[PDB]
Amino acid sequence: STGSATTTPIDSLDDAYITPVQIGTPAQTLNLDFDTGSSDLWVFSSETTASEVDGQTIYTPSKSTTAKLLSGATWSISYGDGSSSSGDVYTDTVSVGGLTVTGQAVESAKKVSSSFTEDSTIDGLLGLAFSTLNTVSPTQQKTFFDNAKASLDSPVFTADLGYHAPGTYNFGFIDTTAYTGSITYTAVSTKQGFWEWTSTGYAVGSGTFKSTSIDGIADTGTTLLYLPATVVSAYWAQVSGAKSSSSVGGYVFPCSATLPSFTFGVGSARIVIPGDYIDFGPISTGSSSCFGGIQSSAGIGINIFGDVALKAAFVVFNGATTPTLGFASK
Repeated sequence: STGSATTTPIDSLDDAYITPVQIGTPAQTLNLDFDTGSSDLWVFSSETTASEVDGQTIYTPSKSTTAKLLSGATWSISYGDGSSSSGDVYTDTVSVGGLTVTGQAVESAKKVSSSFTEDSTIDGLLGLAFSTLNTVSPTQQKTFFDNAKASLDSPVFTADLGYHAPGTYNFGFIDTTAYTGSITYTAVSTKQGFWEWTSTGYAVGSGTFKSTSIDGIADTGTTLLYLPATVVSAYWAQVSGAKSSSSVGGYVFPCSATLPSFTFGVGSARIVIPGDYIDFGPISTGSSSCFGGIQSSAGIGINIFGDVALKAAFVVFNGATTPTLGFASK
């Protein structure tokens, strides 16, 4: 089998991407944030504290003839941005772009933190990291991809995120029309539960390529590109007036600037992020200070190839017995 679904930016900045997902019988369609940096499929629901729902579409298990309470199971997750959610668990039928999994753990939120409430466009998350990170207790549950894998034509999914435009998540096949050149594959460590790999270096604008190993994660659920402070300083030093602002929380730059590109290495191959992809707009409405799309990972503990980087590439998440990642230009 295969599946194919369009993923759409939630706003004019590509702050995140939502993909429609069918849950239950009859189908309830919710718009979920596909997150290769986590491993829980959780949704706003009829059980979510009413004051914490503000415009999201909710899953109502009582209206699904295929929903079953997973007795005794609870979940609770905290994300790198400080947000969190928790609740109980049902199993139900879940379909993405025509690909159906029966018995998928659907984690129903009883509580969500303020940032989820305040974002009316995201109805939940669909985790696509390794199932070892799933938070369901006392019986850990498998991701949608893990449950579907055996049925897929090939044990892969691909992320093709757009810049200020829709893109595509495919399951089970690699669309050879969706990229240019060849796909370069690179090793993955699953030891932290992530799609963790090692970039071979970087360049800023038309500058020379610096060969240096940068370990990080391919994370569709993180907006920006988070890299070591040395790399980030080298980038922003090429933008007149750019500076790191502790009050704003990262590098800002004059909105009048033209940003240089940023290249990252995948083995001997190179992915070029155009400068425009690094512009996240005014820090506050009407400001002439703009927020940068490349930020330091120094306070995180891991480098993160978020949407800023991934949207410049066609990315293969290869879930073969030994997982690997593939990147192609497009």
